[PDB]
Amino acid sequence: DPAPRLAGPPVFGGPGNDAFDLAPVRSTGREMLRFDFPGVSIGAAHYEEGPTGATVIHIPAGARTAVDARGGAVGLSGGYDFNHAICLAGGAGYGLEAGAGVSDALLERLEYRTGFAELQLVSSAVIYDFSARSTAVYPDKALGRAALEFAVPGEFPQGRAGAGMSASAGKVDWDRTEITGQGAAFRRLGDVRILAVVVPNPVGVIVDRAGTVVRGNYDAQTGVRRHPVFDYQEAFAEQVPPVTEAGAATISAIVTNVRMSPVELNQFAKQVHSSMHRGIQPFHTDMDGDTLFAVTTDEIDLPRLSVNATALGAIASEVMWDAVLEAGK
Amino acid sequence: GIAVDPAPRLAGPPVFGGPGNDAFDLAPVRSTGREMLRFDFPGVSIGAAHYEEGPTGATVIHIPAGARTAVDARGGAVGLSGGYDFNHAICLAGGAGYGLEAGAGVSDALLERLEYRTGFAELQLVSSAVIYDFSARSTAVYPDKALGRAALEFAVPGEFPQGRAGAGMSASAGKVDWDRTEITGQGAAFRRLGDVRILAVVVPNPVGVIVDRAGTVVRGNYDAQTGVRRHPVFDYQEAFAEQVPPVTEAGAATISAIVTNVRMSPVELNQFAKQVHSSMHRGIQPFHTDMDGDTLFAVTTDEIDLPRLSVNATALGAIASEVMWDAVLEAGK
Ligand code: NA
Ligand code: NA
Ligand code: NA
Repeated sequence: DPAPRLAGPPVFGGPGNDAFDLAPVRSTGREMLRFDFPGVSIGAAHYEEGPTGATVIHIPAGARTAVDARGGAVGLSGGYDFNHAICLAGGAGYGLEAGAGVSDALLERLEYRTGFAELQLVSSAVIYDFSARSTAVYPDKALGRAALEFAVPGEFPQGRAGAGMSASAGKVDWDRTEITGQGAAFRRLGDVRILAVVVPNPVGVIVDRAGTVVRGNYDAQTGVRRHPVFDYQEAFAEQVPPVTEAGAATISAIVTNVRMSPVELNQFAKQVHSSMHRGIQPFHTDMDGDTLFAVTTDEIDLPRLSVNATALGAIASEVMWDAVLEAGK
Repeated sequence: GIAVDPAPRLAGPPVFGGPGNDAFDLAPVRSTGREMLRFDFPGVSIGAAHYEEGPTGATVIHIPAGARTAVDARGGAVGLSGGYDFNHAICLAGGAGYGLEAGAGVSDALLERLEYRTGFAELQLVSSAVIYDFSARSTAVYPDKALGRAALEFAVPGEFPQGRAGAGMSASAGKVDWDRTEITGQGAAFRRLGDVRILAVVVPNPVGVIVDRAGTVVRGNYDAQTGVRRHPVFDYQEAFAEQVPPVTEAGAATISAIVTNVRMSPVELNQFAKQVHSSMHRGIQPFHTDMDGDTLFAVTTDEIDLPRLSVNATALGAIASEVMWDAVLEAGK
């Protein structure tokens, strides 16, 4: 095990946002991760009517960011090299609207100042979560605003919370797809802080450090999860078309306090994002919209090629794997 | 054959401390601009809406079939949402990053039109790009969901409102010194050659100036003390010669689309996009600077085949480059 969480087949023709007086709910998930990271707040809100949600990482001072987008199905807004917030949401491309709610709320907080240096920058990424439920409800401006309003320092709701409400893994065949969640992990090493946040909605499965498939591609007929490569290789061996459902992505953030140059931060982002092919397999496929944000608060100076980015990247890769395993738990 | 008005239209300094959207009962206005371009391209509609209280607006290109797209983004200040390789609409808007919300209004309206079908193949894909237009007016009003929805609702086949209309309402050029910045507009141009159709749409909000085919600066960097415009390079070279810091204001971009009916592979379409986008350094100078958020969408409706390197993309790119220069001059007229 763990116990199966099959998504089950969606019921088509379900209601959308116009059918409801949508009430934002503060997401608490299955448990709260507590950590110490001054200047970073996290909020998560959902609509039970979906169920679908949004998770917002708010860094009020603004933070330098690198964006690494992979796959054929990325859903991204802004992708800025400097952000006051990162907004992760369900609802496919429709859920990018949640980031507009964050942006608008930040503008209002700044008393509608619009000097170029005062622009409030929100980058948003989405997962397609419509197959995992029987409604067309999407995260909207009101839900992004709610997630920001619910944001507090040093807390993250694990599991079915915010953007993770209806995330799912293992999409060779929808009959074997399982609900994941969102996950976070945190490490402090001296003054160095690393926070990983992930919403895995992959076509692939979640894999632990022993190589065990722990979430996704669960066959009710056998009681066992299978690495998708075994399904693909048997399709090719039998000379029949392989199958896989569209509507997949993993959207993620690494937040650190270590000062990194733009080149270091971008190389760091690419290394950490590639590392996730250990815990999610396959990963970075044409079916996926994989988007990682690497964010630094530029607080700590560590003592032409960067050993510091490489070493920090290796550690952050482990924090991110732990976050993926929390999402699949 | 575009007769650009020599008369200055300096933006002037803003009055700031201006209020935001909810301070107003905002009614979308259908933008008519100074003149309507009429063109024959079935399957392509354009809508333009503005708020007088900005003034600011959005321009939406609606292609209900969906169309293969290449995005070419240059500079350090791009404001882009979606950037999809297949789009049902392109939304160009003011309001800097806040104006990307207009595209959410278009997306939501299209989802409602599809009766909330959400199959992956049924997703309604809208790519949005923005200009910073807050220095050209006082209010913090931005294109919002309602304005994007209005622009989509106002979309008319085969028409485009030239000038101060939609996203072009508060576009401006020539930002070495804001005292010399002039209002531009939005512009479009269209050519048919045999069965080939090319539509260019542009919203030039550049740090640079608009330049005609004779090399004359026709919009931006107008010095009211001398009654003439000149190329920004004169300002930059004088700064370096005097050993003082150069100056240039932030908040600049040119956002554009080239729509054609010629079938092109993804590789051809991306190469075509890069060629046409680079070509715009002829009509906008400087261009593709770190101060700019330049974003071009190259869209094909994949209707006609022309009879490893693409002569067709190169030839079509050369002609589209001229259509785009005409569109830039319509914006500056
Ligand atoms: Na200001
Ligand atoms: Na459907
Ligand atoms: Na077509």
